[PDB]
Amino acid sequence: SGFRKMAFPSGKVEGCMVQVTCGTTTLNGLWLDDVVYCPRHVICTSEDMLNPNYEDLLIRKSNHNFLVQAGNVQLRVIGHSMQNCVLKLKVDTANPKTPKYKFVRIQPGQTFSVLACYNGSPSGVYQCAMRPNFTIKGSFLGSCGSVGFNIDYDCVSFCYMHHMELPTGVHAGTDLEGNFYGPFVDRQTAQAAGTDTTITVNVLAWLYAAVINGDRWFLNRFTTTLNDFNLVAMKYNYEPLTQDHVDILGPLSAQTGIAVLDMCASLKELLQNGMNGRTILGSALLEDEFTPFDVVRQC
Amino acid sequence: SGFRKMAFPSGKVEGCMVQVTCGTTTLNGLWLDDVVYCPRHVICTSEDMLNPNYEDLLIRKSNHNFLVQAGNVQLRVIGHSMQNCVLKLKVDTANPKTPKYKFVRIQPGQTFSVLACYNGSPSGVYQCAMRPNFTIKGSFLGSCGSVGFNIDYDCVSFCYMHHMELPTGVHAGTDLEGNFYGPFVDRQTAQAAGTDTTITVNVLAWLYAAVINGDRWFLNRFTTTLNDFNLVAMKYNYEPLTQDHVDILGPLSAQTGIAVLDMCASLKELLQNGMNGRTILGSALLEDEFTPFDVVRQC
Repeated sequence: SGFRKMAFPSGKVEGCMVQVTCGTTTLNGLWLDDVVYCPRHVICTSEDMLNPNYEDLLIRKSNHNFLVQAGNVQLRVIGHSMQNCVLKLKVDTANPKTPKYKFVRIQPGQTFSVLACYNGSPSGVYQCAMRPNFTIKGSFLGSCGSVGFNIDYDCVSFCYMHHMELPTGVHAGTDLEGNFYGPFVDRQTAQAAGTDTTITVNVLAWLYAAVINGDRWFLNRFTTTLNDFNLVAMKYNYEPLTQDHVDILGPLSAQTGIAVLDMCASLKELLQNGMNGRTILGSALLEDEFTPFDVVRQC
Repeated sequence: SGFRKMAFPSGKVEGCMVQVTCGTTTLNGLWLDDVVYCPRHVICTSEDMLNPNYEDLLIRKSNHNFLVQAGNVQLRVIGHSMQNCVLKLKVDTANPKTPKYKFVRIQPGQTFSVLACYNGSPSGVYQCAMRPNFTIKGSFLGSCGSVGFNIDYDCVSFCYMHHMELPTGVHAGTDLEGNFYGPFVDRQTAQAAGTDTTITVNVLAWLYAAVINGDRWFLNRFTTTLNDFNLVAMKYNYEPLTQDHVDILGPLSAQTGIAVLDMCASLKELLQNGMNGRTILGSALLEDEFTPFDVVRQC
């Protein structure tokens, strides 16, 4: 048994990381087939980032201003294109190591693995969640262009590319078509994230993992209703729970013998009373970075 | 910025995972050069595990009783050997994907990444620490033979192979020469782990990471002495801090402008007063699964 925050194996993604320099700026790129993908602000200096006109800045660049390096080997660029906030460098060479892949736009509250990279080389892997306010609480040191992914069977679902640190120290980025998650733009300006609310369906699934693993102290004699739970939920900045969410927890309810609303009531009491210095699954707070699918696949 | 629990990239290890069946028992093996390494209790049934005579059980096996499968391809075994608690299956084929590697016996309190595997295929990666009592708090579902590793440059330092779950639900295993960490044996019996004490040098380094990342509330007006800290440490089941440990934190002291003993006193006050419902680096407890080297390499 046991329950750890688990990343996907990263080998299929390592073989796709390249380095992209343009001017004095260098960052990570994703080489899939004959296209390298990277943050378009690779064409910006620091002062550029204050207020960039990407079209105007990009017009001043030709194919040969982009230096794409894959390991010690070097790629030739026969075309560049801006798609939203990503630059797409068309190269002459298919990446031999291209895995099966899809581009996916995930939903707030879903999880994925990040291969943090520096100058095109892999440095680390960790598992994180897209917050409800479309930020990531990450470790991004240089790391721009690192990508997030899920892995279904033999196929890599790329869902995130890192672009920036907000003045508030959390991180924002795009899907692999270049559209930011949330209301953020690739400009060094004050931008607000909305209120960082807790992913209720994830906490519940994690409480199930707890039960599956023998941590049962938090289970209480009460029950509750969806409405009355949400009334408590919104008072604690918890995402509202819907009936789709209840449906998603179904397998976990079947395994443990505990109905979703009973668990809901145990969570209510937890929120209203605290944890009394007691831990759950070795944690002193409620964890919301496991989806129901994560718990199932792990357990 | 930001601070996440980071695993090493696992691609170099994925290409080494194979499946080893002998009788009805199947588990993970590590294929390096022309040797497959795996837990010797792959030769045991469940009832065998109650009290196995490994020599006697192994004598009843020839090379052809071992079914080593690497992906969909199949290896031929031209020799088997018991080295302590690991079986070493000599095969006819060098693993083409063999990275540069070393076998290392790590020390209590050091950290490494685990590629949890099932039937020879990679399922996940996470970062963990060898506890002071030589157990691992892991997620081992089937996972026997999964290995732990660090990665220095281009070279994989293999340091751990999983063998068993203790009745207490924590995990024990061996180095890659077959010697268990701790006093555990590969037998399904009651075995005790000693008291699980906290890795003091790791907590301190994590408090430095906190400071580096702007979490500073816990810094106090006090200071203390090594002896008087250890007096507090041993009362809270914290590993004694030595002068080697103080020396290891040196770079972190240089970066932050905070001397080790001042941080020691902030940690004292934390231990004696609690956290007052306040978090550090997004955690409500003191984390001891980052070494000083981890903090440095990340930060």
